[PDB]
This record gives sequence, structure tokens and C-alpha cells, in this order.
Amino acid sequence: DLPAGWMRVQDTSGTYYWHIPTGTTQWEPP
Repeated sequence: DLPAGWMRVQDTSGTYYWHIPTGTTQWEPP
């Protein structure tokens, strides 16, 4: 249950999180 505007991303590198308006990207769930 991500807050508004956030996505969970997975790719070869791992699973991390992405804030669409700001480009903020981080490991920790928001």
C-alpha cells in the first residue's frame, strides 16, 4: 500500500521505490 504517486520498481538490480513527481528513488518503502 504505497502512498500516492509512488511506484515499486523491480529490475535486475533489485526492488526499490520511485516517487514520480520528484524522481526520488530509494530502497526503503515510503
